[PDB]
Amino acid sequence: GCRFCCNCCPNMSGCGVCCRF
Repeated sequence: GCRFCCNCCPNMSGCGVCCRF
């Protein structure tokens, strides 16, 4: 159960996997 996000950490100019909502 995870979702793609484009603002989790100030070290990636794109999107990553997010599991906290």
